[PDB]
Amino acid sequence: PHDFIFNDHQLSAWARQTEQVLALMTETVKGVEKPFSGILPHELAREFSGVDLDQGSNEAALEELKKLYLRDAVWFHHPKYVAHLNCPVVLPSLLAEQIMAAVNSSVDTWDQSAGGTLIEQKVIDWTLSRIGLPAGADGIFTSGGTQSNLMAMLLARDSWCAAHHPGHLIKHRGLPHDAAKWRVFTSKLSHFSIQKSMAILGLGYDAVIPVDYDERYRMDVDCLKQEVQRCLQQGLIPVAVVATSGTTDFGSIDPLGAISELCKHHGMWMHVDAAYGCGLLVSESHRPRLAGIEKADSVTVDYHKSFFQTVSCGAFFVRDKHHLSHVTGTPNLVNKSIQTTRRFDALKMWLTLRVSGPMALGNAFDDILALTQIAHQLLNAHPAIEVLHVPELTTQIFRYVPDALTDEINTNIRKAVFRSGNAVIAGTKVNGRQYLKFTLLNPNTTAADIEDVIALIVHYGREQVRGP
Amino acid sequence: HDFIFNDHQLSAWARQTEQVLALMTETVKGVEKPFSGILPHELAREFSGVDLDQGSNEAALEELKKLYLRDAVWFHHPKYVAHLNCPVVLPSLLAEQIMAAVNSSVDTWDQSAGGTLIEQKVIDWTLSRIGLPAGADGIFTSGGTQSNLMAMLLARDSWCAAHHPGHLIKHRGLPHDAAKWRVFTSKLSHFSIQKSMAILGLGYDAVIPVDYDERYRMDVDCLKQEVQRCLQQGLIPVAVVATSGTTDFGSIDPLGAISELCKHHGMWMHVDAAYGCGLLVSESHRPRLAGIEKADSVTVDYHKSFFQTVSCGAFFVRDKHHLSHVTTPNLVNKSIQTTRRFDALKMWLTLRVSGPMALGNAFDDILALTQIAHQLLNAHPAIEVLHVPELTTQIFRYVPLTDEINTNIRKAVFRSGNAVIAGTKVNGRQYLKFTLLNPNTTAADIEDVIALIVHYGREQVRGP
Ligand SMILES: *Cc1c(COP(=O)(O)O)cnc(C)c1O
Repeated sequence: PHDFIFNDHQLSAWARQTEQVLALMTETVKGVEKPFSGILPHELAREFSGVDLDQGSNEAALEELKKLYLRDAVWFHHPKYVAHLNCPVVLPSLLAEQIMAAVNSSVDTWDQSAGGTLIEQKVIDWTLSRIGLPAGADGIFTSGGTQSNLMAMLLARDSWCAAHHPGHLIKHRGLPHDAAKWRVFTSKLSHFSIQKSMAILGLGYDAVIPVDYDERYRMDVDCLKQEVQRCLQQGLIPVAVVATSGTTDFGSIDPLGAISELCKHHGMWMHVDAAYGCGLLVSESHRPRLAGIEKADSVTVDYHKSFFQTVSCGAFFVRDKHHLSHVTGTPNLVNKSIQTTRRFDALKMWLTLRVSGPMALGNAFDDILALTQIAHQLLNAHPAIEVLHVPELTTQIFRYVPDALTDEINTNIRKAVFRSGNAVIAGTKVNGRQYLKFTLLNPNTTAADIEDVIALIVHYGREQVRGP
Repeated sequence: HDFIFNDHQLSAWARQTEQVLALMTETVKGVEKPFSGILPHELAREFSGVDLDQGSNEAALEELKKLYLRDAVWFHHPKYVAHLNCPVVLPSLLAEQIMAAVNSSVDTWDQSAGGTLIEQKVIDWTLSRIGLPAGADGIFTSGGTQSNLMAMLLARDSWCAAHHPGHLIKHRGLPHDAAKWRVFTSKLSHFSIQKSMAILGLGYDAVIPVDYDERYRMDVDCLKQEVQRCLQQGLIPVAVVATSGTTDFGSIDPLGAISELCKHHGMWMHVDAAYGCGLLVSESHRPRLAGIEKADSVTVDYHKSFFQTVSCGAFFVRDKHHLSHVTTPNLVNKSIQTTRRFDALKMWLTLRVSGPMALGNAFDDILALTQIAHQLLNAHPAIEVLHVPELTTQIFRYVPLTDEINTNIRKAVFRSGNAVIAGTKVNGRQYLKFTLLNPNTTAADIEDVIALIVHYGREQVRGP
């Protein structure tokens, strides 16, 4: 009778298994004293080596899971996880995943989702209301930021080809003769998905012209102007600009308004990469810091970085829904997607808004913005810490200065902090120099928590200088 | 900040988890048919009564009853017999509950730790089942579509690196001769192939459809003749996509003989096994996938034939160095995604908890049940059947304009909600479709769905 299948017969076996994991996760989460254990990949691989997947009930697998996974997990909920763009998650997100695991709707078509199809559209339309895109706009949920950025360069590429080579559609015929000339402009601090996407699209990293940044690490529009004009004097064709409203390392917001004027003047597609920055769409006071986003031709948004939603939760938005035609009364969302089978990720944003306010999200995001201002204060205050910027969002790039030696010393500080497990820090190269990075996404993290991690950073730094 | 999942909110997590278990038990118990029949414009009339700017679980879940659960398509229900939406196994739900709490992103060791290694464990195992050689590797993806984009990306980029020494498309974009490159697939191949080639900048034109057999397997003598015709136009054969389980017919292209042709031309062989991967765990049916081991890449969907929740898919290559085009155990060096969830836990827990043998037992039953559904379809004088089931699907139509009658049967059935059936188009004619992914569908269910099909059809002709 195939006892393993979710159905009416198995509802009691489902709820008891769910009861066991709550007991196991409750004990696990209560005994988390620190964000990581320090274990090294080779140390952990030792315990994987004699496991043989061609071979115990839930209780036995979960006992083994305890050791292989939970023991050394990176705990993003812990206040001292201040590394990459991994947010703590909110309860209505887990509420949604639990339901989603039972129904397993596929939201590519109405006939595999029903109300899931309409719910996604609601979340999308609500998002578009916050961005301020005009009437005929639309969007779609994707795997995340990377696939949204692919869809953005795909549409820029294909829409340009349709307006400049009369009914020569890339979809059918591939790339026209003059594609090798097309150029996309992005900040040197843009996410690498842009370049990866142009590889995939058959134009290569060479189609991307990196544009210098400001002294506040924002893309310099004077330098963009210069790049577009140098490009026009080589016979090359400017096609698009990627503006990043929250760079991954600096949290810096490119000047949206200025970029959008340059774009229109040269007929270019404006894509706003908001994967991190989209958190400001829910801030009572900070929302104005994204002004100029309403002008974009497309927008990428990650709810799984800045809206405390589990992975995957992210979406891609267009100003004009007709451009989505390059990717394709029954509502079938597959017509706007580059995936086929797709999970009901929108339930997460749907149940979050329904249960928790939208203002509950903004309150959190605001608290993390104010906390980062405090960390910038504490970092700058320190004579041994060199800070590069005042936080435009939730991230702070800094280093310990007691060149190729200062690089060694900071890369060893991060490795030590990691091995100690007592906090998780991230790293970045800025102009070929190793910096350390703090990204703040937990609004329960306090002043005292940041103080602790700073002391750890300077302990291990002084340890590199002084040796113990 | 009360709503953040952490140590202080664990009791609230547990209380809400119990709420959903109560709500879902009630709901699934009262599911008496696979769908309600509601139209989109109908359910929409309720949805606009919701303002997303305007506050607890209990109220949210009460609302969710009418807007989502009420009219959901229930794939567990034995009279769901439409597309490839499998019931789901309990260890898959086990994995999801944990995944939600921990939320690792398995693109990097520093955002998942053991998540990274567990994934590499499930990839190695699937690899052993496929039988690719030593330096093979793979990666979880969002699904078959992305997996097939990966296939065609690698066939494209590897071809160029090998023929245009030190011209990597990664950097320079498409080389001079690329508008000549051609990929060959069956006419019953999945549309993700053409879509990938559009993305890749080569276009639907770069795909050459190949005629199929009397059993809807691609015909290697027609493949030969397409390659040879392509050569004679001076275009460049680069890849073949074999489908070890076509979406519509469940037919398996002849892997053995396609591989011999590819190797003779130095083409890339992709096996799209999104559906036909289920055979990897079957005691006795595995040999029908023989030849897969000769592939340069493979697509597998755990969310189609392994009873895993969406998303659960993977991409496999014979030679790992080809994953260099897409570029501490960091799995992102082999992906075209960045942030990516721990879908591999579903497969890990399923294998740990249930037998790999308990997956094959279920798939074997569904394959048996499809042979009976074909007998019952063939027996009916009003039903025309096209094929003996190579897998789990059966394409057929009601033959008492005939295209119009069958298209209206599928719709009438969906509107009754007593069953859910699919449909498809072969040689410009409209056919209906059964696909059987539920071990608990009985003969009597299949007999019930045919009578519904015949009743609505007779209503088209007669009018009553
Ligand atoms: C469904 C399917 C695909 C696409 O996979 P998704 O998981 O839906 O993206 C590819 N190939 C075949 C044979 C399929 O049946």
